[PDB]
Amino acid sequence: HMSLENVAFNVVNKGHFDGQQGEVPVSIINNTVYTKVDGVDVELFENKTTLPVNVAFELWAKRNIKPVPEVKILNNLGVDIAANTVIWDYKRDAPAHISTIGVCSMTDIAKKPTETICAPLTVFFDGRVDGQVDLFRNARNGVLITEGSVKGLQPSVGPKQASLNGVTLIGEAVKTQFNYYKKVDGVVQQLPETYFTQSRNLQEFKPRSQMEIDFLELAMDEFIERYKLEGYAFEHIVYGDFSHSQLGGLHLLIGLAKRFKESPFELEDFIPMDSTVKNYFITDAQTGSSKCVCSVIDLLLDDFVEIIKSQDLSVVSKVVKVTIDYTEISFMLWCKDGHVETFYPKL
Amino acid sequence: GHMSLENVAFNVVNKGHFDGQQGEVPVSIINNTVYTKVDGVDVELFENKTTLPVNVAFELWAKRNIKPVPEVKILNNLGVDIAANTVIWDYKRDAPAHISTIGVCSMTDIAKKPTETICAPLTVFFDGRVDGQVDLFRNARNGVLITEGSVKGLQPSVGPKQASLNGVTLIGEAVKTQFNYYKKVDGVVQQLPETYFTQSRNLQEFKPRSQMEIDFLELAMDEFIERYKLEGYAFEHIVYGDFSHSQLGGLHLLIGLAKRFKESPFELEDFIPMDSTVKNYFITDAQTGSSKCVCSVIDLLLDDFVEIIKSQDLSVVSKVVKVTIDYTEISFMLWCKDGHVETFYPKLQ
Amino acid sequence: GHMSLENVAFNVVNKGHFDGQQGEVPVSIINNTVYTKVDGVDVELFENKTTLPVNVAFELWAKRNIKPVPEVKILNNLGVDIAANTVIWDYKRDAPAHISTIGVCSMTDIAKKPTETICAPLTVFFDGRVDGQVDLFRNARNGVLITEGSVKGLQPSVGPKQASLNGVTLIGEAVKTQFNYYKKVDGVVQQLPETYFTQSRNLQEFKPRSQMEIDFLELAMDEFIERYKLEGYAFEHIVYGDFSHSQLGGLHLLIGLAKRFKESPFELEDFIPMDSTVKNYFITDAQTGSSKCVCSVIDLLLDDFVEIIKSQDLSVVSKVVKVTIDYTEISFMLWCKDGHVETFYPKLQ
Amino acid sequence: GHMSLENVAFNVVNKGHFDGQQGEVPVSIINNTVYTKVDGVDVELFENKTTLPVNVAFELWAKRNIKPVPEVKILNNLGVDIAANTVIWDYKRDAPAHISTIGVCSMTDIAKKPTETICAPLTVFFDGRVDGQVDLFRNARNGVLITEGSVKGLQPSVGPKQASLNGVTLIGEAVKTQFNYYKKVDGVVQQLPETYFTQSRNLQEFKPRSQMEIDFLELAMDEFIERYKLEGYAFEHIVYGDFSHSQLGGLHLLIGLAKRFKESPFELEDFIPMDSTVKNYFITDAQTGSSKCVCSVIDLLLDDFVEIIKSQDLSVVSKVVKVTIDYTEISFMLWCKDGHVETFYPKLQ
Amino acid sequence: HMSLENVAFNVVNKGHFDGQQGEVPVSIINNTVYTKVDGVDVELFENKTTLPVNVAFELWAKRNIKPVPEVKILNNLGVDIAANTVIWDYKRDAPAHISTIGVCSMTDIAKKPTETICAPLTVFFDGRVDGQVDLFRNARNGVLITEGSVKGLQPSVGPKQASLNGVTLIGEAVKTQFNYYKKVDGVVQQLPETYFTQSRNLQEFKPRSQMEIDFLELAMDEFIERYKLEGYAFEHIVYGDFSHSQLGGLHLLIGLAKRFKESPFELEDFIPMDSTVKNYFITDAQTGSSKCVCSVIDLLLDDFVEIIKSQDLSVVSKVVKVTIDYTEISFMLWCKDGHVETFYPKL
Repeated sequence: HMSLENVAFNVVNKGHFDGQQGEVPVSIINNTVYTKVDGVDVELFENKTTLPVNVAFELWAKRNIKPVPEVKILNNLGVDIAANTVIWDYKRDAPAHISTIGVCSMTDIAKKPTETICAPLTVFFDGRVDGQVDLFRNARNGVLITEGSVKGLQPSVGPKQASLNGVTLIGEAVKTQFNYYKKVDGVVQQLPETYFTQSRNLQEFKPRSQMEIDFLELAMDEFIERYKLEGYAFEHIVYGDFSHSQLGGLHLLIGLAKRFKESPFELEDFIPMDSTVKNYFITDAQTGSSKCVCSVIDLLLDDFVEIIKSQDLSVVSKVVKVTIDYTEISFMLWCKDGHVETFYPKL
Repeated sequence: GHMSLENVAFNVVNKGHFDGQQGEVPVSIINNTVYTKVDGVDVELFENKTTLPVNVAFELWAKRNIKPVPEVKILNNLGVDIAANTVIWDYKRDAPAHISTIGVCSMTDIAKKPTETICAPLTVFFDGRVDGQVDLFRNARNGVLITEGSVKGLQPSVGPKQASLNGVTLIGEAVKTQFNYYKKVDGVVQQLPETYFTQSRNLQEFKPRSQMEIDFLELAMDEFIERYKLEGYAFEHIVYGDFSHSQLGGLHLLIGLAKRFKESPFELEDFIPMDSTVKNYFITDAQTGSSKCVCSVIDLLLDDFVEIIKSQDLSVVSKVVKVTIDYTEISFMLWCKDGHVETFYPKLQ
Repeated sequence: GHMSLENVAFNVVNKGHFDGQQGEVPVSIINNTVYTKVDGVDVELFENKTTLPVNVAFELWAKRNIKPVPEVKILNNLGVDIAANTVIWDYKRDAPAHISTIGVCSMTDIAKKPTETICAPLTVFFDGRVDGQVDLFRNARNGVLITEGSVKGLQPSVGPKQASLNGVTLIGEAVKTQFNYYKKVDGVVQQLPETYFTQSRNLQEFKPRSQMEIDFLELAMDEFIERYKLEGYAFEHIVYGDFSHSQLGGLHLLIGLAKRFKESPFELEDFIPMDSTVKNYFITDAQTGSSKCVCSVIDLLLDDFVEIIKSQDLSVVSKVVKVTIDYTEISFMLWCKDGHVETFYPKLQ
Repeated sequence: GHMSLENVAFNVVNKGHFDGQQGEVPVSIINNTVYTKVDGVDVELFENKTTLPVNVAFELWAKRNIKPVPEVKILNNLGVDIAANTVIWDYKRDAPAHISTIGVCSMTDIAKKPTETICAPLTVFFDGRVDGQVDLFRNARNGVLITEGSVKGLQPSVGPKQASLNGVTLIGEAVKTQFNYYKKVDGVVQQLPETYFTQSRNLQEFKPRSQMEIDFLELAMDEFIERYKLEGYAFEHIVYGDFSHSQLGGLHLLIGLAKRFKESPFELEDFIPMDSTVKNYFITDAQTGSSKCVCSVIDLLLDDFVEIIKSQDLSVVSKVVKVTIDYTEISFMLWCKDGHVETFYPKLQ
Repeated sequence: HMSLENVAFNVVNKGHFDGQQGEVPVSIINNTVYTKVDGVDVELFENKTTLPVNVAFELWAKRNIKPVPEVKILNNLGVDIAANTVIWDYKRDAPAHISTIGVCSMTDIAKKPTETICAPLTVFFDGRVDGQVDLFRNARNGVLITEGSVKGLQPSVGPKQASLNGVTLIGEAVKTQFNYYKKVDGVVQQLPETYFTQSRNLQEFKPRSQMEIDFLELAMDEFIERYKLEGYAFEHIVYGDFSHSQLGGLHLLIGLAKRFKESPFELEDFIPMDSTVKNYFITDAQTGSSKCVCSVIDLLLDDFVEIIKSQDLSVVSKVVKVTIDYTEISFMLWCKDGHVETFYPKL
């Protein structure tokens, strides 16, 4: 009893698919799903995916409405597919994964994750659901999240924030802090010690330390003196250089915020997807200094200080690696006669 | 009572039409086309050519009437607005005959039963072969009924010998395709008039139905005219046609086209593709290059055309002649000269 | 290694398919259609009927296999999931036989070589005519192989005489279309069973391949039955067909349709358009008006149908008879009465 | 001067094309299709296959030239860029021959009259049958003219016997389809060369136009060659064709295809669907299975092919032979061996 | 080596077409271009033009990323086509010109602007690029911009502002002030003395003189007295009249701004394109006074005073012409018994 009209009925009553019986009339016209509420057609869903309109409509309706790891985390961890649920990517307005397991006839490749076709794929098990922890144990390749300890297994503490229906938040009414585990070809693997990005937005930026509360509030020369940040080129890397045609540095999201409140600018996101590191096409509207590819990361300023202060400045050029969001990121460090010249994510 | 897209498809894949059987199969909508997955591969089931949503039309098509039914031109002539508890599929247009329904499909329905108030001013088509439809006609304000026999209390009007069975026009033997017709208007039953019927035939597969037609096709021009004493009626112009000048002369009878088509083929464009008593074509003869943009063509049994043309007054020079055909008046234009006929064609709409 | 849309088009415009030649031409994508500009004017190259992106399908079509290849029904029967370093184009559906590829197209590929791990659980089709594919079969877990001759160490199973060459089904003379077949499952080679093959013929251009068929077409009903002593087997019902009632009786053999089609044409709707051993049609006879919604039709050589029907037990009243055809078991339903056969048809899926 | 979508439709529904009559009818645009409402029901009028907006193309189609006009290949060969106060509809592509217009349609027009400055560098097609167009040619920088007779002061070049009348290629009797041609370049009138013309015929309805062709079709191979003393010229290879190997040998003359098509049918794919002097097809013979991806085919009167082949020098082993056909040079490739001809085909573009 | 996949590759790496070699896989589905970044389809471009999806996609990618004259300026000057570049119209999301020269096979009408087909067309040459100045000299019809003097030619100073990737700005890091030149049928032409519009937006309006800083900050009666603006009907023309159903006047963009900060309203731009003079369908949400066609111009208030104070008020009705953005604009002046009644752009 899985039909288009049944999906719609649920959506119109429960706001998502909740397995309730009933039907309502539906009109499919050019990538849009309508229904008839009191004699008039009403838009329910507009397909932006690369899937058929009615397939996507179903998948959207069956999405996971609980806190779940951000898609960038899942990708970094190399997740190919999810197990008995749908992770909706709100940045792209589409599924995170194009194939499913026990969700939708059209997209499914298997009913249960124990089937043989799943072996070479990295499956995401949600430990909050009953008997999923067991399934991980039996699987060849996989990833697990839990809210507490699982006996026999060494945990790796995940990031404080997570996604709840497209909103990134640090919960109090709900737990958004997960333990992570991973397996590869049968063997459990020790995940590395890592930094996490803070997943913040330019229009609603918030500080999370004293050092950041300072950065925003104080002058340039005033900030650098206190924290003894001479020679590290925070003027170039963080604040940015708007004097020439080519925009200099500006690789930290906190630097953009500070600039945005004083003088607004244009940002084009020419690869719209969730990454640890984002490239933007920026054009400053006060001066007219622009840059086509501006690699931007959002670390807590405290962490950026820690990273930059632990490097040796003797050499002229060096590829510096740093584990962030469970992946190695390569920076490029140029120095000159003791001091730092520039330090950015290598493209 | 659970009606879904997947259920319609299931029926279609198993019974070849909607037969009210339970079950489901997976379905993909892309553009104006409906697919289903039969052993791992997507298979085209339906391509929407209507002006309705793809999934609405798909349902309506599936629920079509698969029995003999009057040809759409007959229904239109009789002024039918809507059908009662069924779908009449127009195969010439690849779409429903009527955009609204009664007790068939949620999206298109205006009413459950034809006794509802919204139906009163509409001319409803009742099928008397289905149980208790005859009663419904009796209670209706405006309507049309067909039956296979007598209905006590009512005067019948014998319909045409042919009908449609899944888009095929045929005179049945396994099945009865000859109907009695009845009509009501504002509560009063109406006497339908005495009428001629068109023969609903095609150019590629034309068949004669009388001795006179078997002759026409088989014999020469001068040989046909002498026998049946058809001098002065201008069959050379009206039927055989005149391909000597740039403008194609006459050729208004479908039997005339057939005869020409066997000897030398030509191009016909049907620039208004619909079912009607009189058809206009854009014709271009490929032997000579004589053409005509609007060529009004009717298909009457040749015997009937003789009857019509021989019952007219030839003294006057021009008059508008009316003739009841397929239950509607058709206006012809008759020119004569010094006793004989000059030309006789359907007057352009 | 530089694969682009414009490069595909260039090849298509010059070689008629993708032949790995370098060069480019300008291309316009509008709706589901690919145009190119040949001397100032846009020219249609391809119209997408698949469920894939227009430019993905366009590429895949261009890279299709232009040699004789097994008919898709054979591949499906044998449970083939994917092809190895080529594209098998399904001309009945106007789309690929398989949605995923190996070493053909970036968008659809799941793997470069069939030895990759993701391929293990899938049944791969290797073409033995290409170099070193025979070896790859030997190393594979699940697979199917075709050859033109012997492979040392392996027991062959002779395939059917006909095959597909760019959508045309033919028994070759310039080229060999008869293949040896081999199959493996979970590492173990498997003995394919003794089987009948369908003849893959069309209604408009039917050809006989035995004396018995040359007779069937040419002779009368009572004249055919007496000679071959075919009384009691109900060839009148099963093959010739019964058009006396509303429901069309029998007519389950493609040779029976042909014979009827020459004498009086009819309508056939193929409401599940795909390649399969058994086809269901929605048929409407245009002479009588006898119809049937689901008419299961198979095309066996008449000689084989006699063989099958004559080897059954007639004492019982009803049983499910199985027969291996195109490498798959097909279930028929056999009713008998007081010695003779009543009816014998493919049991509806 | 009031030009609207509804007005175009009105004309189309009444006159079958745009005839400048006033009036309107209601219109529905859905996808790439134009509907109108004739007695309560929507009716398809036009399906857009061009690269232009649906309503722009709809107008342009309606305003097409319905008289005999040169075939598009002739116009292209002569290097015509644009037409003057009319629309030449290309029926092979289902679209205009030229994307821009002069004094026809607001959206596509670049100029009102051909004397405007923007037209100077473009080669304009003037129709001399329309009043005062002959004068316009005289004043133009670059152009082409057709007439039915003499224009005083100018040297004529006799065109081909056939032309297009609403997509039908024919040699007229009701109408004159033989034109005189003239051409100008940068102000100077130019002498067109002596040329052969292709016969523009189809495979399904091929007709002979000489005694030599009537013979070719009717007689055996060895019987035809002996009479006309055609030994050593390799008509076995070039015309009849060689179906013994996998690669199809020769078959470059359209009369050769016809002869083969009557005896055993085959598949032809026209992978570049356009009007041109030389056509490339993807052919697959269904009797043997001999195929060829790119088969260059021309349709000359057999008499002319004999003339061309008999006027060449046979001493050398290989040379590029040029021949003026449809007002353009076509390059053939001639191989010979020890006196006789080996092969002779159009050199691949 | 110009292909769809190559265009995409550049876009994914350089943020625009920069002539770098390489390829990435691409999916075309309904007026949208996707690419596959780490196993998932990502929207790159959505076609809003009247051109084929893949043609427009290429043209967009090859756009000019330097300061260029605003499209209204180009149109006023009668420019038909650009020379070896693409001017992207950000207001319409489409090319300014439908044909090109030496940019894209599908749209090109010629390789070089010296070809004969170009003669009757008004070509835009960019003097900053090498040897374009020469090409202007040889051309029949054209327009040139430079940053300095060209020997032999009389300059006409252009407006202070210009477009940089859709942002209108007065530059400091970059020069947005151009000299203009024009030719017609071989003869060089003297461009007239003109006013320029200020190209400002309602949500981010900024004053550029003392007189404007006053207007915004002060009361109505307070502003009129100081600058001696009695009898000129600034109450009607600038501030606006919201007392009746029909909205009275309000033809200056500075008047809208002042109203918008106090009480917001609806503006429908029923002809969305760049013009010197804009028509809006306005509905004031405080009173309900509306108007279907409200002709609005943005002049520096100082210039509007200058224009209005130089007219003779004796007559009752007069068509007043004023050269703005290199074009004549017709105003309608009604007077009564000495004073002005109304003064608006004539429709």
